[PDB]
Amino acid sequence: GAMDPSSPNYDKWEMERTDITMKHKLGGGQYGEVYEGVWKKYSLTVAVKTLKEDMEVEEFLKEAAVMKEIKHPNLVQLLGVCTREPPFYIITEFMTYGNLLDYLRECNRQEVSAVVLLYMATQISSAMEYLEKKNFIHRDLAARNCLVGENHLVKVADFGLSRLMTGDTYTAHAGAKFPIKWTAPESLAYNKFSIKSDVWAFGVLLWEIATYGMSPYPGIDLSQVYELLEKDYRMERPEGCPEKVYELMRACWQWNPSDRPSFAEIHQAFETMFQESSISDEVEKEL
Ligand SMILES: Cc1ccc(NC(=O)c2ccc(CN3CCN(C)CC3)cc2)cc1Nc1nccc(-c2cccnc2)n1
Ligand SMILES: O=C(Nc1ccc(OC(F)(F)F)cc1)c1cnc(N2CC[C@@H](O)C2)c(-c2cncnc2)c1
Ligand SMILES: [Cl-]
Repeated sequence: GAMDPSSPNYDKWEMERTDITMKHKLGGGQYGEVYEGVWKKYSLTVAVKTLKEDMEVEEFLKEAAVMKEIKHPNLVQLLGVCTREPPFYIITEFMTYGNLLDYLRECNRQEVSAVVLLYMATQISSAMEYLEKKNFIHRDLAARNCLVGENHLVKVADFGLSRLMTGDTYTAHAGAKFPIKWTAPESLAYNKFSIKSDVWAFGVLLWEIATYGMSPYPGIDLSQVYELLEKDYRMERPEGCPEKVYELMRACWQWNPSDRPSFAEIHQAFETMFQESSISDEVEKEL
């Protein structure tokens, strides 16, 4: 019996399907085959990713394998899998306040002050410093791919949104759907993805936080983004953004990937930046 520790077929991550009470599809279908679920014995709400009827079985099992290798307070936590027989499940913890992009756009601003936005950026930088140390690449870092929990807890996730999301967030490029405005120039021009191209996307994500979720490069056509960046254009400093924070965005957006800071340096910069000074005072001064 594969479920017993004695079994040489035992996998600690394999869970009993009957332990999960499957409820409705999450967020009106914005996540594809992801369902709200209840883990019986723990009376815990969970998020359950499944596969839609009938080659993507290998991508799904690869995601399950990657998730078993990663553990960080700011990375969505794997709780278990149902991969012995179809339908295949990936179970994670449910995050009360849902995705960060909608959260930023809908939040009460007296609550989600400059101090809270700084904490959210710092948490994301810690999750990314861990992925950098473990030699992983995210590939689609953005606010739409982060979740918000209790007490402004932020977790980085990866919802595989490219072929699910409606609108112009992701558009056709190199035979796939790219989020052009978050994509490092070497990723668009030379198909080069690395931790440094995640650094570039982090700079865009920082700008989303700094604007309460505004869409980047507003009013600029997607056909013009590469050319503008290649000619040294960069998004202007958001209104009220502290200069030290914008300096960090600009460092993320160096044309040469090798010139961008590592996530360890970005994380260290957030800790040091306001160790003595108040971000609240810097924002008030800027405004
Ligand atoms: C149910 C599930 C299944 C799998 C995943 N997976 C991930 O979030 C993830 C995170 C990091 C990696 C690391 N990886 C490194 C390699 N590169 C190329 C890709 C990323 C992989 C998968 C999340 C979830 N969780 C999830 N999914 C969709 C929506 C929600 C959700 C929505 C609202 C409230 N609470 C939770 N929660
Ligand atoms: O706090 C703010 N900015 C901030 C930036 C970085 C930062 O560091 C972190 F690391 F990124 F988190 C922390 C805070 C802030 C305050 N007031 C705003 N106001 C817009 C005009 C009035 O309404 C006040 C805006 C604004 C709103 N919409 C679009 N752009 C900017 C933003
Ligand atoms: Cl990887």
